[PDB]
Amino acid sequence: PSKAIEVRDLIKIVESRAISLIKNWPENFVLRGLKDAIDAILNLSPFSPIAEYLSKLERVFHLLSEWEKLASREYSLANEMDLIKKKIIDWRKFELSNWNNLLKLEEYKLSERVYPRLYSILQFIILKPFFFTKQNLCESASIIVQFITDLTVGEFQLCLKCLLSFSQHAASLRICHGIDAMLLNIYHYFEQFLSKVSEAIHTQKQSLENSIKERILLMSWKDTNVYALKESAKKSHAELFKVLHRYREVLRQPVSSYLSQKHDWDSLENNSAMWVAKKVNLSPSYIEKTEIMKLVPVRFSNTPTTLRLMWTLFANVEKSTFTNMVSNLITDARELMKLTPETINDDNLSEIKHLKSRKHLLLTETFKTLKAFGLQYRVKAGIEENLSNLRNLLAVIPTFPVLSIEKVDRSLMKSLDFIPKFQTLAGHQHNDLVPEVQKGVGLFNSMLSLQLGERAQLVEFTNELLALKNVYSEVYDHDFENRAQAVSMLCQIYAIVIQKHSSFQSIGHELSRFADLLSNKLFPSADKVSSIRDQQKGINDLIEYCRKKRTELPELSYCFKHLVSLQSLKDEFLNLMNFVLNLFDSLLSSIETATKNMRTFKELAETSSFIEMSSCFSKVLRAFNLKFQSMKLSSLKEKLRSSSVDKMSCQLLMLFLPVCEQFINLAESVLDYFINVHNSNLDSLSKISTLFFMVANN
Repeated sequence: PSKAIEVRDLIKIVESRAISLIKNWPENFVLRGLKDAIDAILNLSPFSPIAEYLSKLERVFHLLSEWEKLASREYSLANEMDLIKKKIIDWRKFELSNWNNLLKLEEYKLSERVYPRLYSILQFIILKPFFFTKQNLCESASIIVQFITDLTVGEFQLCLKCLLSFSQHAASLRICHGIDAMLLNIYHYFEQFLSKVSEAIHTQKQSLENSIKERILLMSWKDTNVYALKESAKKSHAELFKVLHRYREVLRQPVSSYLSQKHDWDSLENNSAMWVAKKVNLSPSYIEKTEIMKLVPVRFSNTPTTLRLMWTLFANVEKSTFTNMVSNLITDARELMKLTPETINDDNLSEIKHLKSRKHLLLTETFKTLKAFGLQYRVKAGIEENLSNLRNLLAVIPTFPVLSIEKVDRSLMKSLDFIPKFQTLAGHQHNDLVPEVQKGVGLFNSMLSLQLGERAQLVEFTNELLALKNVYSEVYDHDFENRAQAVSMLCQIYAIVIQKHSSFQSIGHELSRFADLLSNKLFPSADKVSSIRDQQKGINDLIEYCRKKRTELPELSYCFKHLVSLQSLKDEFLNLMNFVLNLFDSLLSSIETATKNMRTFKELAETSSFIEMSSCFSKVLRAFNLKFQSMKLSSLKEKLRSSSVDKMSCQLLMLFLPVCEQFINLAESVLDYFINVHNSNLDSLSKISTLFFMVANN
């Protein structure tokens, strides 16, 4: 790449030798021609066009072949023509090496033309928000219009990634409220099944790889024909142009053409225990062995039985069933599809009669029991919002802040991908034995409405659990390390200036070793307090050593640097115990709400037709952790401005964080059980809906 300057330098040296040889010899043929050829070389500073300097070197090679083989048998050396021939042979080798992979050029040209359109589109869409809910549905329709409008595979993955990237880049922008959740649902449903388009692009790239291996294996070792390698060159250029048209046709299979799918069949961490009671080693030393931190009875008084009870709260929370019924229904639907798998006349004698009887009975019973037992009929005002208004419906998927939740998100993405076609499959139940397919679109909209209500309830429960997690995880020089980090940047700059010498940098490098402590001056975010005091002692010792550095070395700009661096070197106890009892009461309210509603959705789940189990599940999603967090933030604002009585303060504060952690651990056991049941129910509902749509088709 940059060796073209060296090639021009060798051309200049050889042309200097030849001009010295021909400067006094009169032939009127070699001198001015070779001088003009080298000046055409010397003016040439083109790089990216590899054939530009190669064509300049080719004209110079023609003039030098003239100047060498024509005259000046005593003066011209003619070996430089062979050296330039070897150079052009290496240039052809580099051209063939560039011909080993060349799709990236027009691929980057296409991606450059693509992402600027998406850039201007999101620029309009966000300068709307830069310089509401109806506007959100309007932007949802506009986003669907753009997703249909920018139909370009390859840049389609770049487009879903750009949706995620714009949502991330605008996620810190406070000019919107729920657009992050909207773009989350948008990129999620956008990433429903795009791996099919990815494999299609992979197959197109593999076919183009075979065609290019053909077009480049046809580029063979010429290794001759200096005046006539242009035949093989033009052959490769024509093969490149034809394969460029061929790859344009191969990529011309659209993503709107690839916007289809199919549905034939589908398939679908109960309790986690983890005690952090020993995770402190001082509060565990207290568990291994103070009046101030143990002064009065707060009526809990028994930690070991409570840890066994938290283990039992992890254990007995195993008590999905709708997912079990939907899985049984999917197995029976596969059996009914295999029930008419026999021949034409032989099956329709007796057995396909019973098979079609079971099929039409499953269709009519699906309609009647969908009207009866949950996802009820005789309601279609929400199918206008959900089955219809699908842009505004995908906007209306209220996403949570974000494993099993991610599995449920992918399941909802592919399920909404199917439900858009299934709502579009309204009007085909006459073969299923007419308007019952539109009724099934409405019942799927109702079941998805129940699912989205449970999803917003999961968002609420996840917000309560994240507040509890921040409370349990809320456990001197905080933000005093800002000047430390600035000095660390200055220390890295000083190490770079030590590298910028042109004999003494090793002391700077040792000072860069001192900058390791400056690296330690960004590090930690008991004996860590001693580590912080040691970092401050090293800071003082280095401020001395910076004076020692710029004193011993001249280091004048560094002396001004160290000058600016050394410049920039710069009662409520029993009330809290009653507040601890009241925060235990508010946490007991949280736990009693979650646990009672979970027992109602667990043991008495049978007294439901997809409703009362779901009602107790949303009631457990209405766990009163925000009241727990209310009393906890009350005691937190209490202890925050409060004075430090070390006979009560630090280890018991760490333990109150860890008692909240153990409560959150049993909560996360029950929550992972519920999230597993919810993800399983959503996925088995999607699989049963795929089987029901297959029964509706046949």
